[PDB]
Formats: sequence, structure tokens, C-alpha cells
Amino acid sequence: NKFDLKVTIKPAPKNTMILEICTRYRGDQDATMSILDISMMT
Repeated sequence: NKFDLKVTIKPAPKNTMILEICTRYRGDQDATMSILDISMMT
């Protein structure tokens, strides 16, 4: 319930793709410091 993370991957024109992740909070006040972890494909 807390977050609303969204992840997308697109091919950029050795494929060299582009990854974009966007997040937002669910509540009423700004959150404190947060941690984000990313693990990529082989």
C-alpha cells in the first residue's frame, strides 16, 4: 500500500537499452530517507 513503483525498459536507437523507474508515496506527509535496490539481467 505504501508505494506505487513503476518500472519500464525500452530499446534505445550491445543493445544499450534504457531503464526508467518512477515512484510515489501513498499518505499525507513526505517520507523520510528511503532505500532503493536494483538487480539487472545477466
